[PDB]
Amino acid sequence: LTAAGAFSSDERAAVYRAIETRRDVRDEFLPEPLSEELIARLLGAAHQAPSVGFMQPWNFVLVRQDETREKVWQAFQRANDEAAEMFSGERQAKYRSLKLEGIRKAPLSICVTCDRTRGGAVVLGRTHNPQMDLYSTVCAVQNLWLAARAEGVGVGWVSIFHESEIKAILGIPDHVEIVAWLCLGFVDRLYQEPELAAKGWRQRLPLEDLVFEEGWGVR
Amino acid sequence: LTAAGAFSSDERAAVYRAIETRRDVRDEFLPEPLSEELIARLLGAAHQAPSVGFMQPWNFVLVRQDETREKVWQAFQRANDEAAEMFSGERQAKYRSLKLEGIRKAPLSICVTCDRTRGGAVVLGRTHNPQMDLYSTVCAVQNLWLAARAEGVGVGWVSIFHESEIKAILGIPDHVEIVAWLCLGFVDRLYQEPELAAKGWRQRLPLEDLVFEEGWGVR
Ligand SMILES: Cc1cc2c(cc1C)N(C[C@H](O)[C@H](O)[C@H](O)COP(=O)(O)O)c1[nH]c(=O)[nH]c(=O)c1N2
Ligand SMILES: Cc1cc2c(cc1C)N(C[C@H](O)[C@H](O)[C@H](O)COP(=O)(O)O)c1[nH]c(=O)[nH]c(=O)c1N2
Repeated sequence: LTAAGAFSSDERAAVYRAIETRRDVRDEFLPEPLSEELIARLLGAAHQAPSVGFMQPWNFVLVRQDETREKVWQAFQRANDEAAEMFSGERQAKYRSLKLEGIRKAPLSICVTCDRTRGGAVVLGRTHNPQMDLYSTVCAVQNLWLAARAEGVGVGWVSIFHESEIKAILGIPDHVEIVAWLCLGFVDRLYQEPELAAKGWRQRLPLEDLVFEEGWGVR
Repeated sequence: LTAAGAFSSDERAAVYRAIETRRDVRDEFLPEPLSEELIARLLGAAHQAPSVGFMQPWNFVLVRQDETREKVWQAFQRANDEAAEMFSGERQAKYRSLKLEGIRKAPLSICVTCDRTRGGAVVLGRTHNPQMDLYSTVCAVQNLWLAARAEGVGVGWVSIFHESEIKAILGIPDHVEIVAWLCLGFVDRLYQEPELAAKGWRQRLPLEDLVFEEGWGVR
């Protein structure tokens, strides 16, 4: 141990800045590839996330080739067609008009998975609450996302697709689970608020009535 | 949109410092209570996390009272011993020596929840996994975890308990689910590396072993 620790005003501002400015990026990806050194720093961030029992259940399968990004994209559509069919009248139109991935456009894609049996037979956290290993994995992702914003790299989480297909296309064991598919690529333009809000799909909720005092539903 | 690019060297360094020094703090929480202005910032960070279909499924229940922390600490006890009994040998006595919560010590606790039904009948980005909603909530948590470090606020995740027992305490309805119970409080010091690694319970896996290329198992 050592060092108390409030950051300086400048450091504090930067952290907040990464937090207040990252976005899910679908259509503004740049073709320029990321250096091996950059990717390492982004995965290095991810790897420094907390994880239940410190089992560090994650794996990152990097995807860089056209054949693969084509099969996955095909896997997206199909899934997205089904999704669309869940909305009627007006909404559907809107849904079917949104951009929900840039699988093809983005140079690098990362498939972050969770090994449901990493470590031993028992473990902390993951005792009566199995989800924790997965939750640990999502933290990994959030970290990547922020470090990415910092690096001027765009990131997009795509979740519209049958896991089995993606697992098959990547040859992932069934004892292993996909937490997230991430599209990555530099970006020079960013929405100043959630795109999904801008395109009028859903607004930002007022935090003030999402916060309770000492007991559920108590303001 | 709006023009955008990488952070400056200085800023970039700040972001990585939060990602690099935050710890699950258990036993070194300080007594002073977080000012209201501070809390709003942390909650603001979490609220600026992404969320499938921009559904924003979270709710935060602030727990500042002793009777509440007492009860929860107890729920923790029950579950933790039960957990303990899943080990044997030095490993059990080992476990039984790890401080795995600061419920009674941290001046503030936050129960981060996930409304499983918010976002209408059928939300965007979901169906090809109904847990993306929970996942989203985690991102909120991780953002809170990171901002807090910059705020010089230690945070620890406590998952060791039977959810229903915690839901009863705070009266959390059925459609909502607990994703995390976070103990917050100012710290005066941090472990330079993960504490479980310091206590020889488990080490940092070598990141190179986890990174694959194009397909599972391929290095
Ligand atoms: C777990 C999870 C999964 C997804 C998302 C998010 C999260 C948290 N998001 C991005 C989502 O739509 C986005 O967070 C909101 O629209 C607001 O984004 P930003 O505030 O700009 O990050 C998303 N976006 C998209 O275009 N296709 C997808 O399949 C998903 N899936
Ligand atoms: C989803 C999830 C859930 C838990 C944790 C983490 C995560 C990601 N951790 C914290 C964990 O023990 C910690 O990550 C490791 O000790 C090392 O990571 P740090 O870098 O120190 O945070 C944790 N710690 C603890 O004392 N009791 C608990 O119930 C849990 N549960």
